[PDB]
Amino acid sequence: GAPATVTEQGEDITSKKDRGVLKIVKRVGNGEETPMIGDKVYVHYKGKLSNGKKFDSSHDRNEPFVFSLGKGQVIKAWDIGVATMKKGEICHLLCKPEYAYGSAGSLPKIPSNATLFFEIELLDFKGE
Ligand code: NA
Ligand code: NA
Repeated sequence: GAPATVTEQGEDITSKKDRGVLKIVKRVGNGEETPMIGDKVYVHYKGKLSNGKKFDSSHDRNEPFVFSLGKGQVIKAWDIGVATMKKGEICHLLCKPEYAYGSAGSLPKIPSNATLFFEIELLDFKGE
């Protein structure tokens, strides 16, 4: 399925080249511009654990998730991954725990040392 495919066929987008964040572009976005550090970014996403369970979805809440890029307001894999996306793009990210919630995990559903899969859509980005 999709998590196996990004694990085996994804692009390492880390600056360390440590396979910690793998990406596949699923829907090509618009133009060539990617967001800037500090921009307000608006995303839709769904997250799955390596056991197949869905742990989160913004679609199910009928509102996007909004954060300031490159500020550590989200897991490192998202600050790195969303910074590579074009407006309108949909991608898959496969995130090792060192770029996600590490040994602590995140209650109630993310265990310690969890590799996470996300589908992310970059809806928009704007500077303040
Ligand atoms: Na595929
Ligand atoms: Na891109």
